[PDB]
Amino acid sequence: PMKLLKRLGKKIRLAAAFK
Repeated sequence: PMKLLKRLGKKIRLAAAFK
């Protein structure tokens, strides 16, 4: 589901921006 992919992507991109 797209709405869940937002929640998934948020953690992924946050970790991406982290470093």
